[PDB]
Amino acid sequence: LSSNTWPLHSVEFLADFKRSSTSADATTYDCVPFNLPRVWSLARCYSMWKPTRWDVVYLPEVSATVAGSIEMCFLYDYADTIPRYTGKMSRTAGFVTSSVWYGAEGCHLLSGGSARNAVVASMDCSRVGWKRVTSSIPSSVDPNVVNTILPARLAVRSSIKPTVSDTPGKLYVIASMVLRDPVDPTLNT
Amino acid sequence: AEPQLQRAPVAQASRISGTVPGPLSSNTWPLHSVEFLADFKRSSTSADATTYDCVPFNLPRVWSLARCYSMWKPTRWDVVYLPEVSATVAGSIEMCFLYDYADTIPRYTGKMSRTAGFVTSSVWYGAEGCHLLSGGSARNAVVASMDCSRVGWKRVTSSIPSSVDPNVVNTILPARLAVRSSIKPTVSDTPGKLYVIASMVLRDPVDPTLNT
Amino acid sequence: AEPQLQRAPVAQASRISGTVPGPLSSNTWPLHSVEFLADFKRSSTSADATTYDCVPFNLPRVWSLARCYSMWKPTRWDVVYLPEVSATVAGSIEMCFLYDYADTIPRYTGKMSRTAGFVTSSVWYGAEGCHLLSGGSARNAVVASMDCSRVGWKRVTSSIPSSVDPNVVNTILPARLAVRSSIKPTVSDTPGKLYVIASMVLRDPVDPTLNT
Amino acid sequence: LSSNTWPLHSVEFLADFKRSSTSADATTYDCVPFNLPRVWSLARCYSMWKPTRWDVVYLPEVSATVAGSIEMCFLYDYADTIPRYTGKMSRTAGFVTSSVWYGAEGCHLLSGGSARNAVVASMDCSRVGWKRVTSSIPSSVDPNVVNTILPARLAVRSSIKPTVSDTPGKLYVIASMVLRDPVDPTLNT
Amino acid sequence: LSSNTWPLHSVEFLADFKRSSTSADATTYDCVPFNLPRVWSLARCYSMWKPTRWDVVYLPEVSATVAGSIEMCFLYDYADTIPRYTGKMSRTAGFVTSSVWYGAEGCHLLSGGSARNAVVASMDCSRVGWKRVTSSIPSSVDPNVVNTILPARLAVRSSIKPTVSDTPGKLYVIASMVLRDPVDPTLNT
Ligand SMILES: [Ca+2]
Ligand SMILES: [Ca+2]
Ligand SMILES: [Ca+2]
Ligand SMILES: [Ca+2]
Ligand SMILES: [Ca+2]
Repeated sequence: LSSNTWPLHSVEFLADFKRSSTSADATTYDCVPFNLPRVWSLARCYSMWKPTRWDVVYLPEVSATVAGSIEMCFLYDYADTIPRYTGKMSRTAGFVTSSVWYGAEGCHLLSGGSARNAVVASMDCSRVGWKRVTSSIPSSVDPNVVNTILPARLAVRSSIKPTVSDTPGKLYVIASMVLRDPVDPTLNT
Repeated sequence: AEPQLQRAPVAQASRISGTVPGPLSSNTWPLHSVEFLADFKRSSTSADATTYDCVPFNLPRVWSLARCYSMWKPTRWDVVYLPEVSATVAGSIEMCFLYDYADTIPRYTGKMSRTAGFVTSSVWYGAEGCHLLSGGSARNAVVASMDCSRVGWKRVTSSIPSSVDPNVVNTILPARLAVRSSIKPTVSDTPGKLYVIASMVLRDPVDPTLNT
Repeated sequence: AEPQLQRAPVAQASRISGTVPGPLSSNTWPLHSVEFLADFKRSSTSADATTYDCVPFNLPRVWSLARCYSMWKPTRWDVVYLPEVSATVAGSIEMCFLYDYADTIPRYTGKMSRTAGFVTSSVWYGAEGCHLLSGGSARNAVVASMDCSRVGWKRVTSSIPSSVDPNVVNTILPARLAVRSSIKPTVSDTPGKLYVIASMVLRDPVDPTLNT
Repeated sequence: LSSNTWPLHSVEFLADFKRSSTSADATTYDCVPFNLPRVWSLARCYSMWKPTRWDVVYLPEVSATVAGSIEMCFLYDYADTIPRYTGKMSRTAGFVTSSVWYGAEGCHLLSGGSARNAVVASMDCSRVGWKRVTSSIPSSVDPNVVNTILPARLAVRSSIKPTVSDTPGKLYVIASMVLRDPVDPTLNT
Repeated sequence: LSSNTWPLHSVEFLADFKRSSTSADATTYDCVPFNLPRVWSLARCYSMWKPTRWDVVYLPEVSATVAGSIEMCFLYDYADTIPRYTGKMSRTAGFVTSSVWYGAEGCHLLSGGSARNAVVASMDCSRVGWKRVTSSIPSSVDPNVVNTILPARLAVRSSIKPTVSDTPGKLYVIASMVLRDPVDPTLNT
């Protein structure tokens, strides 16, 4: 309800699903407001935030004959190593893989929501507490310090290496959060 | 019957939803176990208590399972003292828990007694604690219980950042068990054993090889 | 449940059968309406009757709907005269219908009377015709009915080819309403109003912007 | 009730029904408070107004043998063209026509109200929102700007052209409105 | 509650109450999100806004010996003339006046409630519809065009001309609104 607490449901483009022709490493995305321009514009006006939903849906835009799959999972510890292959991915939390060309049915999740044959990677938000809204990540520090601000990292991996670097789809985030103690957007770091 | 005239699709989505099935694939996994913690070492020169980090990687068997999950939350953690000395042995075992890495390790009985979870016992008392490790009956056991209520979900690590601000260590270390000898024998000895009766909940799987 | 492994087809036919759904998409559409036709203008110099083409585009509201169809067929077309003058006003209104564009417009009572659908009335008679425009009761109304039986399906047009053989005009013009004043006032005036009570059937839709 | 909202029911002479001997165009009257002197005296004391009734009744005062009729309808868009003839009138909203000499029975509408054989032109007020009380109309501007302040225009037309310009009757408005935020009558424009 | 809608309660510094040593005219403040940095940072992420509260509190910070008082009122029509004097201010909506050194007791209004001894000027928000969020105002246009985006203007005046221009206190806005259709903050005009 109220008393220094504003609930928020947003949908925003997160990033392009990029496939490397050389690296087998997954690309990680920090599940924090400053990574979503519009949501950041809102969140930066508050000192604290608490994710309630945070779901990343993959929407493809390539031929149905393209080869490969997209793999997704969430990493809840910054200290944890970024998956360099399918098993590592298949073994971790929120795992989900689907042919790179599949997914369009997920557009219904964006507008409204009837996730059926949607390719989503849901983050474990239950038991995720009030974190401090920051404008950056102290990567140069002990992973434990980072954990303080990073609820989780989305790991996205190309099941295979295309002959040329490419992007067969896009990742959109459907976030739901509550914001708490106001701050001047310009002083929020 | 008639041969079926299969229609060949340009492709066919290959999809898997959720961590691949197996022993540790559930979102969460509760685990209870008895784990040998250490020998109750009695220094003959130092009066300082010995510290033990109450974290999964310090429990060999539990760690095997725990490293497959990224988050854990202690639910029980109880350390039982088992005497292996006669009733002629003088001395006492002192145990308590330190919930802030920045806090100083007690160097004497008074300090130990003023600390949470405090407990003392004739070094030769508590053999009935053997039955605790299996069935139950902590009636006559020497146990040091860690305050687990209010302990939140901690990240599972394979190490402790020791030369770092105690505050960052606290983010991973729910508590430390402090074990002290009420007296200094003429020579270092080992009056008994310390076994941990841990109970925890693991959450959010992760490839073990990535877990650090 | 299990994620469904969708089979991707080389394509997928995109098909629509029949005029896209909406207000005027039916093969045919019947429409009844009251439409102001014109003022009963009484010339003070000419004895010639005034002509009115009984076609949809001459009925603003009806035309809005009618232009969405390519074919129409009149079912009723009745023109009611409404007096707006006192019972001291001399003169009569004469009405009849001309079913051939080539036919000469009557210039006098005798000619008018010899023409189909003929009708005359004291210019101050027929106010009860107001109730016709809504409910009914043509008992005391001055109405000129057009012979609609036997009138076939006519193409809907947005114009009349006037400087063309009357025979080609006839293909689009079911009939003309001829209105005449039995007398010449000392100066042009407007004794009443002419309202049309049309009933027609529209058929075979067409984008309005194409309809001409 | 109250809290910056004063309800008001008034009756005022609107204008003379004028018949042109040359023009067939209708005469339009802006349905706004500043067109009614007494009502204006009241309305100008408020920033906002919202019409609830606005009815214009025609009361005749000519011989029963005079020729012609009075036509009335409302125009809800300033961009809309002023009716130049009976059909245009008969086709629009609130249409009503009656012999120029008929109407006297409408005097009962003025005092009390039993509109039966009354010649009234009612404006569509339902769904008409809070408009700003103004002292004028910006005719020189886009009709859409005008719409902002003009709920509607009453269109009055003479069904015929008398041989001489004349006025066979008068139009009286029976308005009902609510006024809202006070302003100094002298600063209200 | 949902589907393009969430309430927002905020408190922000509006402006310094400046007293002109020469002018008796009232200063005017446009009550729109873009005039409140933080609130703007939030509102700009939405296409439409609707003020639910909007209250401006005067909090003094001068000696109990300063003479003169502050006068406040709201103008709901851009076309309306700005009050030149006390009588004029006193006759317009939301009018409130108070000795320039009084009002400190209204600080708990900023956090919590009890406008019990506050110097607040409340804007009539009931019946204020959805307005498009804008990054500016067309000041050179017909007032009616401006009224489209401007719910109201706060008029602040000094009942006295000090010997030298000075600022006896500050104005703080306590706004409560609902935003509606998402829009990229950078594309909002
Ligand atoms: Ca911050
Ligand atoms: Ca880890
Ligand atoms: Ca045609
Ligand atoms: Ca005004
Ligand atoms: Ca905008």
